[PDB]
Amino acid sequence: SGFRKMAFPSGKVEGCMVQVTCGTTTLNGLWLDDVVYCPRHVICTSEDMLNPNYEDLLIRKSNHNFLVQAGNVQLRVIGHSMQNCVLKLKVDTANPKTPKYKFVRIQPGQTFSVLACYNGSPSGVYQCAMRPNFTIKGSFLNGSCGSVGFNIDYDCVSFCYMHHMELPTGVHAGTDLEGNFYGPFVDRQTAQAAGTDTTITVNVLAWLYAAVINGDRWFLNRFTTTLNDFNLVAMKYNYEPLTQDHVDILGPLSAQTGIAVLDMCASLKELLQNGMNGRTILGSALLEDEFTPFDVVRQCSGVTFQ
Amino acid sequence: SGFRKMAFPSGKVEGCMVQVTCGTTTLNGLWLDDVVYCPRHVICTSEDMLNPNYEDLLIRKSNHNFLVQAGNVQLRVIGHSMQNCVLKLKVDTANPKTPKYKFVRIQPGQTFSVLACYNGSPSGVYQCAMRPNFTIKGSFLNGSCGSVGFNIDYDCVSFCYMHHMELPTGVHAGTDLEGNFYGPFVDRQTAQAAGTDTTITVNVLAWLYAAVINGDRWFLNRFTTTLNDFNLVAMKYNYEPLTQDHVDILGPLSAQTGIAVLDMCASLKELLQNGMNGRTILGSALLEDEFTPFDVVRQCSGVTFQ
Ligand SMILES: *[C@](O)(C(=O)NC1CC1)[C@H](CCC)NC(=O)[C@@H]1[C@H]2CCC[C@H]2CN1C(=O)[C@@H](NC(=O)[C@@H](NC(=O)c1cnccn1)C1CCCCC1)C(C)(C)C
Ligand SMILES: *[C@](O)(C(=O)NC1CC1)[C@H](CCC)NC(=O)[C@@H]1[C@H]2CCC[C@H]2CN1C(=O)[C@@H](NC(=O)[C@@H](NC(=O)c1cnccn1)C1CCCCC1)C(C)(C)C
Repeated sequence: SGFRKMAFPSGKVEGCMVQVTCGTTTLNGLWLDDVVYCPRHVICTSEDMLNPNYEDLLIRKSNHNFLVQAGNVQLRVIGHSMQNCVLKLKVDTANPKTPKYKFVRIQPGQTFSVLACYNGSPSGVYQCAMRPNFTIKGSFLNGSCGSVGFNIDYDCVSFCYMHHMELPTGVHAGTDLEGNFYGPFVDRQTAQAAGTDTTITVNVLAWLYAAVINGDRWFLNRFTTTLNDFNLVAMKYNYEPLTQDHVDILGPLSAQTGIAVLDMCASLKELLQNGMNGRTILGSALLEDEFTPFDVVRQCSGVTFQ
Repeated sequence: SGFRKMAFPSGKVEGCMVQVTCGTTTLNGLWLDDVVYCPRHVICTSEDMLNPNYEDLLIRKSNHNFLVQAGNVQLRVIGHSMQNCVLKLKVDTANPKTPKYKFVRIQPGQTFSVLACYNGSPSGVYQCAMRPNFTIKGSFLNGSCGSVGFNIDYDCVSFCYMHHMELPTGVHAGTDLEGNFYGPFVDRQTAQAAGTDTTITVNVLAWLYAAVINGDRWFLNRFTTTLNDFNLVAMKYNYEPLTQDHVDILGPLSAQTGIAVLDMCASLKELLQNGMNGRTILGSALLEDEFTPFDVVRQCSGVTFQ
């Protein structure tokens, strides 16, 4: 028993991190097969950042403007192309440590592990959620660009995030691995607002089920509610509205605990309107929204990976 | 910027996990050089657990009673000895993936990463603290015994914890890698109480410094206090007393922020006596005590590892 913010084991990813330098800018790249992926603003000087023309800037670069290092091994760049906001550097050595991988674009509310890196070396791993406004509340310093987020399905690594920038609010934005930003952001140094952030309701419910599985049950009540009536109270408190798809995805946790999804919603309704009144749930005095239903199943049933 | 519960990258440890079976009991082992380490109660049947005589039980076991698997490779046990509460199985193949490692015994309040495993395969990684009463608030299911906790210093892995058991309160107990339990516990199925748990004061202060570094500063005040006066208020709230050694260890964070340790104590004093009053610190409505001063420096300065 117990419940922790658990990351995926990071071994398969650690062997793919490289250091990429262009000019005076050093950041991290992702090295899979004979391609190194990295944020395209590696080619920019500080003065280009206000209004970059990346096509023109890339045309002025030659293959030997890029230094790519895998620890001690110096990779040689054979080609370079741009896909949306990511740069693809073709290299002369394929990565022997290339895992079975795919590139996926996640949806708001889903979670992933971040391997934070500096100079191509790993600093740490942590779990986060893609917020509804397409930012992430990460932990990143100067030099972390090109660090990646990922999930693991048995022996497959799904890459879903590459880090590009920090907003003045302290939150973080980046792209998928085809180079498309999550959210409305562009890689220029201009003021760009993120939407209103909302609380991920299906995840709060998942975490309440985790609490029941762990014996923390004081908040359960006799009442019941309809999906529409719940959503009316939720939207007042800046919670995402719950859909029938969400109810279905919570099915497995409902089955294991014997508590109907709409009964759990009736408990959440009371928590929102009355507060927690000095009690805690799973050691927290706030409602937690960064575990998916699948996270809870995985951690409460001990799924493993190759 | 940002602040997360960050674990160490787990790659170097993943390649050391094996599956150990004896009788109908399968759990995890740690495979370093030609030795596999595992909890000695692998040799017990359910009926032995009430009052085991481990010396006599081990004498009745032969080398071929132990099945050790590294994925597909079947290791052959050449010898077996007991060191306190850990079993050492000598094997015929040395581990090529053996990192540079040492065995250390940590002190209460220090933190480490846990690689939770089932059947020799990794499930997840998370950060925790050794509590003052020598338990840990982990996340472990049946089958997790033999999972290990560790820190990383550049290229060295320091192993500090092997998981053995769960207490009825939902918290966890285990040994160092020389087989000695943390805390007063013995590996028998009898009622055994853990001491009173207290809050790790030096870690709360470290986390308040992390909050200042991240711009969360509302709780700072003009007041000041002496170490003795602080400790009088702390002990009333079940906080560990703060020592001069703790003040020294906070030195680096004091230097970087320009806030004297005793001034931060004066802020903590007010938080304890007046509460937080609906505000949060680093997104928490509780005072967090599972980051050491070194954790904060590492995460706020981006230390990396080989
Ligand atoms: C990353 O490339 C890295 O690790 N580089 C290694 C050190 C050399 C680096 C991470 C720094 C924390 N990322 C960046 O440098 C990005 C690139 C991509 C987009 C433009 C530049 C700058 N940058 C940032 O992350 C900056 N953030 C901003 O500039 C915000 N700007 C404003 O909020 C703003 C801008 N102008 C006027 C008023 N306000 C972002 C920019 C993009 C849209 C959201 C807001 C810094 C300041 C470096 C964090
Ligand atoms: C671990 O060996 C494993 O993963 N084995 C693979 C599945 C086959 C296993 C982890 C189970 C969650 N650990 C144990 O089985 C240990 C061993 C070591 C000590 C004795 C047995 C049982 N055990 C436990 O973790 C149990 N916990 C207890 O028995 C507590 N007992 C009581 O609180 C108690 C006992 N008698 C009367 C009244 N109360 C512990 C025992 C040790 C001291 C602290 C309290 C279970 C029930 C399996 C969690």
